[PDB]
Amino acid sequence: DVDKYTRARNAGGKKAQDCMLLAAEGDSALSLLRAGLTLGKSNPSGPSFDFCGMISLGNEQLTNNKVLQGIVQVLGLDFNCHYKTQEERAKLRYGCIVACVDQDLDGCGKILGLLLAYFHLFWPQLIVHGFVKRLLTPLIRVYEKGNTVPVEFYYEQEFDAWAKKQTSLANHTVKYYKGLAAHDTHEVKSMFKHFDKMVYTFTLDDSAKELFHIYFGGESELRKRELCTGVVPLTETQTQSIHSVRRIPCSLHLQVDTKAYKLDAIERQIPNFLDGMTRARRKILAGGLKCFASNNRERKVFQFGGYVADHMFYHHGDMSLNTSIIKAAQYYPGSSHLYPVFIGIGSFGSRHLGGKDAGSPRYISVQLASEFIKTMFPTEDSWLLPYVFEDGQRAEPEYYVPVLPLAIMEYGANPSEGWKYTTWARQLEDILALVRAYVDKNNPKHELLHYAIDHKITVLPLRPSNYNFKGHLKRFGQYYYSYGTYVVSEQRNMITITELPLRVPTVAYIESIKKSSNRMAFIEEIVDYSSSETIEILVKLKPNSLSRIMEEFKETEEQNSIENFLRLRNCLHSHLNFVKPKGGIIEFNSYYEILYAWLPYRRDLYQKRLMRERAVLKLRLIMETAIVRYINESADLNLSHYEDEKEAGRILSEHGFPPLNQSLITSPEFATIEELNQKALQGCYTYILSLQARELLIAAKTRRVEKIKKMQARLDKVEQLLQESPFPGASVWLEEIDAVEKAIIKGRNTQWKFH
Amino acid sequence: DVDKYTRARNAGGKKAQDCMLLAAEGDSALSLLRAGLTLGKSNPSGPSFDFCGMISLGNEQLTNNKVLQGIVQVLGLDFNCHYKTQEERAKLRYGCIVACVDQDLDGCGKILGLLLAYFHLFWPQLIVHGFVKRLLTPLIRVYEKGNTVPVEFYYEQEFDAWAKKQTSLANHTVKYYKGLAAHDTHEVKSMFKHFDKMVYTFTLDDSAKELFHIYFGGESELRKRELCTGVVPLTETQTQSIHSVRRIPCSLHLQVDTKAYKLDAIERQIPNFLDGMTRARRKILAGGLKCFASNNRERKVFQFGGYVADHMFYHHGDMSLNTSIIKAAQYYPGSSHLYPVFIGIGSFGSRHLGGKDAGSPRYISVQLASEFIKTMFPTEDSWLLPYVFEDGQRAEPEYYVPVLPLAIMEYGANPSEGWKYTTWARQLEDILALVRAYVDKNNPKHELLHYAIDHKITVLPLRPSNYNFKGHLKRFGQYYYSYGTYVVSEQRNMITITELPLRVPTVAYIESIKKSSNRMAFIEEIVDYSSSETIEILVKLKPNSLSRIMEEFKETEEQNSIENFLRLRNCLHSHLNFVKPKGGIIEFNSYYEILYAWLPYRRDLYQKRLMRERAVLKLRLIMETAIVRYINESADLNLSHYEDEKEAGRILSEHGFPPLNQSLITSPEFATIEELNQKALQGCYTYILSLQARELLIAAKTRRVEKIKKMQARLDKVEQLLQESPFPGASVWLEEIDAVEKAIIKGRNTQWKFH
Repeated sequence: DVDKYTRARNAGGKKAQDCMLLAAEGDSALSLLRAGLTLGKSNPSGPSFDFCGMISLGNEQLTNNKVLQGIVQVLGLDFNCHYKTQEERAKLRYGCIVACVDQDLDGCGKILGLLLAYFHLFWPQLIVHGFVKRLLTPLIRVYEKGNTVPVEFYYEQEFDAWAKKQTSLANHTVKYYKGLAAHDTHEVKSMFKHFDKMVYTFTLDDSAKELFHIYFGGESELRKRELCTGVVPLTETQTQSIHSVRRIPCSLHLQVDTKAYKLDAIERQIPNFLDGMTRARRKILAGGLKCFASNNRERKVFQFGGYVADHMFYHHGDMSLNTSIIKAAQYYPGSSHLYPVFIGIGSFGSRHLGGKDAGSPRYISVQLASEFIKTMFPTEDSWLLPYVFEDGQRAEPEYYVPVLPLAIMEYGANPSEGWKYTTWARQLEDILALVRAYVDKNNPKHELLHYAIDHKITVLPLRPSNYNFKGHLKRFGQYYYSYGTYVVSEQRNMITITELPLRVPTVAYIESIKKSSNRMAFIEEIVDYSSSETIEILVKLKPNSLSRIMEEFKETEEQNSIENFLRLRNCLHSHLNFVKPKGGIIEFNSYYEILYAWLPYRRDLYQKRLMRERAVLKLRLIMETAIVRYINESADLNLSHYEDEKEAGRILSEHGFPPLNQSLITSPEFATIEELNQKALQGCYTYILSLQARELLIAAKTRRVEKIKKMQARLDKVEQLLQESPFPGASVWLEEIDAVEKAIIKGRNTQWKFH
Repeated sequence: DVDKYTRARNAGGKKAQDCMLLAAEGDSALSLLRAGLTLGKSNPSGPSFDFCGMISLGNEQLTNNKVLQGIVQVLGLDFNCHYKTQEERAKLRYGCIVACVDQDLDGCGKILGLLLAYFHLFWPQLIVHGFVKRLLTPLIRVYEKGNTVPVEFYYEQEFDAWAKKQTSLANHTVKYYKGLAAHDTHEVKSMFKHFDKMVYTFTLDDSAKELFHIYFGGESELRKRELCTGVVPLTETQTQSIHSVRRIPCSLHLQVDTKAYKLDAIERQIPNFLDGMTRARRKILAGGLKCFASNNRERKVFQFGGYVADHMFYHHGDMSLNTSIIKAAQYYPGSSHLYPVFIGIGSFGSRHLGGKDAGSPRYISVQLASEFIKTMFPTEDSWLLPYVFEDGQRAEPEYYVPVLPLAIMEYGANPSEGWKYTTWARQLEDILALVRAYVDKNNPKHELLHYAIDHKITVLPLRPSNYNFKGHLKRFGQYYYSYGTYVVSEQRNMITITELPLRVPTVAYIESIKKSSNRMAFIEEIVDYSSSETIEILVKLKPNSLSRIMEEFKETEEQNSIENFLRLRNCLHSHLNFVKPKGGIIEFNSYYEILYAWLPYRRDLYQKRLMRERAVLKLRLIMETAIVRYINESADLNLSHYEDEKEAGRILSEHGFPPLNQSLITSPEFATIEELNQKALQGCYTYILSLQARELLIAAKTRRVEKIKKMQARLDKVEQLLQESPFPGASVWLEEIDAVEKAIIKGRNTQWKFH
C-alpha cells in the first residue's frame, strides 16, 4: 500500500483488538500523531506504536479511490462479511479506526462525514458496536495568567456559557484550535497524557441512515430542502450527553459539521440577498471601510489585499482576494458592479474581455468610494449589525443592510458550477420609486404598496436597468431579451455592429461568431475597432451574401434575420437563489419578493439604530447633568484630586451622582441595547474624579449647557422620529435615500471617479 | 489567423510605411492601447486605427514560437531575405513595430530584450535605419495640488536630479508608473496627445552584438562574468542625449534593464553574503521587526504574510510568502535555520518531510524571537543600513549586517535550479573564536589573524557545525562527510538506524532505499518508528542475509558495508555563491573567504554608527545647553510663551541662540552624517518656544542637568571608544558578541522557544 501507513507492533496479531488505527487527515496531523505517540513512550504509560498504527487520508467512484483501497487493505476489511457477529469482527487487523481530523469545516464535516458515509454504505454494522471512532481535541483553551494550566472546551457553546458565567476575562487569554497543527508541543503532550479520554464513539442511531442518503447520496433534491434551513448549533444537553459516555451520534455530526461545511461551500458562491455580496466580498468591503476610514489615499491592490488578510481574517488564497478586489473596483458597460464600492486608479479591465484584461495587482491602485459608501453603508448602522468572529476576533459583519437593495440593483453571476445564481440589475428609477412609495407615506401608492406587500402581487414596475446599454429591451412571453444595435451598408456589402447584447464580452462574442461555420460561410472577415467603452465591430461579408443571409436565417417576430445571424439577442435568464442571513438558502422567483424581504430588515435596522441613539443620548445627557451639577458646586464639595481617590466615592455616593461607565457612554462601539443599559451603571466616578481643571471656568460650563440643550433637542427629534406613521425612522430613511441617490448620480456623471 | 491582432485600416496597402504596429505584453497593455487609439474628435490628428495596428506578445525553439510566427506573418517578414535596401524594406506591411511594455524589469529587459535579440539575430539590418521602436511612457509624475499639471520624468536619475533642487515637496505628490496599467484615463489621453514624441527608435550601435550574444546566447561563462559587477544606471549625459535625439542605443538598453532583470532573478534565489538572506527573506525579517517591535504577540502565518505584503511591498504571491515565513520559523534537526528569527507556535514541520509537513498558514501562528534578533540585528545599526525604495516608499534594507556572519553559520540551499548554492553551517565556537581573535586585540592570535587575513591563508579551524547531529563528521581530504549511526543485531535479523546523515529527510531517505532494487533483495520490510526529533528506523531483513551484504557491499575505508548498504554517508558539497551588496555576483572558494569579506563591512558599520552617535550626541548637547541657558537667563528678555511670533526669533538671534532643527535632532531616523550636520542648523527656534510651563523652573532644571551629564558621559565614552588599536568600537562589538552568544545559548537550551 501507500508509504503513509505506519504499522503498529501488534497490528494483525493476537492482540489486534487492543490496537487502534489513527487516520490523520494530512501531513501535519500525521506529524502531530507521530510526535504524541513517540513522546508517550518515555514519560507516560499509554499510547505508543505498540498498540497504535498510523495512516493518512487523501457507490460508483468511491470504490476505486486509492486511499479507501489502502484503508480496506490494512484493516483487512471484507466487503461481503457485514460483520454481524463478534467473531467476524474479531478477524479485523485493528480493534478500531480513529479519525484524527481538524476541528474546522474541512476536517470535521467533509472528510469525517465522508468516512462515516463510506463506512455506513459499505459496512453499516461497523458503526454500531463501536468500531469507528474519532479524536475530540480541545477546540478552545483559556489560559489564566500565572496559572500555567489551561481550561479546555471541546465546543464553542460550552466556552460561551463559561465566559458569560465569568465576571471578566482581563487576565485570561483565549486560544482557538480549529486545526490540529495549532497545538503546541506542551499542549500536545497534555493531550497525549489522557489520550484515552479524547476517543469518542459513533452510535449510528436510526435517524442517521436517512441523513446519510441526503448529505452524501446521489439524491440532489431533498439535499437542497435540508440545506435551505441553516445549521442549528448543538444544545447544551446534547453536548453533556455526548461527553458523559464519550459517544457521538452520527445524526448530530451529520446535521452539524457536514451541514455547516456544505453551507460554507455554498456561501462562497451564492451571496446574501440583503447586501448582494458573499463572505469574501463582505470582508473586502469591511477592510476597505477600516483602511480608508481616515486616510483614503490610493493603495496598491496587493497592499490592500494584504491589509484585508491581516485585519479581516481572509485566510483564502491571495489571487482570489486580488481578483475580487479588482471585480469590486471595475466600472464599465456590462460590468458586474453597477455601483462599484471602489475607485480604480489604473487600468482595471474593459468590457471586451469581461474584466479579464485588468492590470497586475502590483501596478493598479484602489481607493474607497467614500461618498457613495458612506451614503449607502452608513457608519452609524455598522455598529448594530451582527458580526462574525474568527477565532474570537471581530471580523466582517454577518450581513450588510444598505439603504437600497444591492442584491437587485447590481449584476451577479456564479461561474463555478454546483449552484445556479444569476442576477440582472433592475432599473434604479423603479427601485427608488418603490422604496419611496413604501417609506414616504405621502406617495399615492403607499397604501397600495402595503396592500401589495401583505398579499403578494405587483403594483409598481420593476424593469431591467439599461443605463450603460445602447440596445433594446423587449419583453416577450414573460422573458426579457436584450438586443444589440447594428447598421448595414449595402454599397460596401458590410455590417457595423454598434452595440452587443447585455453583459456580452466582445472577444467572447467574436469567437462565438467565428466558431459557427454557417455564419462564416458568408462573413469574409471581422475586425474589432471598438473604443474602450463603446462597441464597433466591423464585419465584411462575401459578395451577394445579404440575400443569402435573409433567405437562410429567418425572422421570428422577435429577432430579425440579421440579429439571428449575428447572434445579437440575449435572454435575461435570472436565478434568484440567495443565502439567508441566519444561514439558510432561499430561492426567489421574482425581484419583487426579494425587495419585499429586504424591506423589513432595513426598517428593523433603522428602528434599532433609533432606540440605541435614544438610549445613548439619555445616558450622555445624564452624565452631562451630573458633571455640570458637580461643576456649579465645585466650590462646595471641592474634591476632584485634592484628597485620595478612594474616600471620594463615599461622599459622591452620599449625594446624588449615579455610578457610570466611561468609554461606554462616551463612545459605545458595539454595545447592544440591553447590555448598554445594564452595564452603563455600576462603573466608577472617573467622569468626575478624573476631570481636568479646564472645566473649572464658566466658559466650559456654558459649553456644557449648550451641548446638553443640543442633545435634548436631538432626543426630542428622535423621539418624534419614533412612532411615525409607516414605522419609526422613516424620515431619516428618506433623507438617506436622497443622499445615496445624489451620490449615485454624481458617480455616474464622473464615470465613478468623483474627480 | 493571429489571435490578438487588430489590423490597421491602411496596413499592407499604399500607406504601409506610415502604418506602425504596437506590440503589447499582456491584455492590460492592449486595453490601454485600444483606449488611447480610439479618441475620436478628442486629441485630433493623433494615433488611430487608420495607421496603427495592435498585436499581443503572449535557438531553434524561436523559429516555431507561435507569438513570433504570428508577428512575422503580420509584418510579412522573410527570414532568408536581409532588409538591407530601402526598396526591399518597403515590402513590409508595417512601417515599424513599436513595443509598448512595462518598466519594472519585466516589460523592459525580459521580453523587450527578447524582442530586440530576436530582431538582431534574424534581421540585424532592421534595427539599423530604424524599425524597432519602443514606447517610453513617463515613469515618474510629480503633481502639484495648485497646478494640476504634472512634471514627467522618464528615468529615476532625472527625478533625483530634480529632487536635488525643489527640496520642500511641501505641496507635491510623486507617483511611480512601473507598469502600463498604472496610468489613469486622463494620463492616458495626455500621453496619447504626444504619442508622436513618446516613441524612441533603437540604433544597434557597435559593441551591441557581443552584448546580445552574452545576455541571450547559449554561452554562460561570459554571461556570468558580466553579472559580477552589478547594474550601473545611465548618467545624466546619456539620458539627455537620448531625450534630445529620441534614439536609444541597444547596448545601453541591454546593460541597463536586462542586466538588472537577470540580477533580480538571481538574487531571488542566491542570498547576500552579509546577512545570508534573499530579498524575500529580508523583507520578511523587516516586516517581522516592524510588526513585533512593540507587541510580540503571536499572529497567524497568513495574517503576518498579509502584514508583510501591505507594509514591506511584497508583491509576489502569498503562497511563497507563507512558505518562506514557515521556513524562517522552522526549528528542528536538519532545518535550514539553525538560529530561526521566528518562534513558531504550532506544528511547523518535522525533519522527516524536510519541513514540508507544516500545517496550513491559517492555523499555525508565528511571533518574533525578540531576544535573539535584538542581539544579532541591533536596532541602532538598522538606521545606518542602505534601504530599498520601491515606488518612492521605504522598504526592507538593502542588506543586513549582523554581529556574526549569518551566511556562514546556517544551512542554505537553492530549491530553484539554475544557480547552484549550498551552505553547511560552521561550528558556532570556531566562528566566535575567530571573530574574537580578530576583534578583542588581546587574543594571542589577534595579530596572527590579521596577518592571515592580509595574506588570505587560514590559521584558525572552521569546522562544520554538529549541534543537532548524532552522527560523525569526518574529513577525507578537502571534503567533509556526515555519517549516521546505526546498531545491528544479528539475532532475529533487524537493523535499527538511529541517526541519518545531515539534512536528509526521513521519508525521502526511506523512498531512496526502497527504489534500490538490489538493496531490498535482502530487506524483508522497513518500518518508520522514529520520533519527532530523533530517528529510529527498523529494517527487518531476510533470514541468513547479513553475510550477503558483507560480501556484496565492499568496504571502502570510508563507509562500512552496512553504511554503504543503507546509504548512511552524505558528502557536504558547498557552493559558495552570493550576491554583492552593490548588486554583483560573487563566488567564494571557502568559508574563510566569506568571513574575511564580511568582517570589513561590519567593522565599517560599527565605525559609522559610532560616528553618527557622536554627531547626534554633540547636536543634542548643544541644543540642551542652549535651552538650559535660556531657562537660566530668560528673565532678562522675557519669561512667557506670548513670544511665539518672529519677535522671539529676532530677540534670540540677537543673542547667541542658534536655530536648530528640533525634530531632526530629537529623533533622526535615517539622517546620515552629512545632511544631519547640514540640516541641524537650518531648523527654527521651536526647541525653545515649545517649552511648557512645567519646564520653566528648577524642578525640570535638575532633570535637564542630569540628562546633560549622562549624555556628556556617553559622549566622551564614544570619544575614547574611537581610535582603538584594532579599530574604533571594538569593545562594543565584543559585548554584542557576548550578548548574542548568550541569547543563542538560551535559545538552544529552550529549543528556540524561550518559554
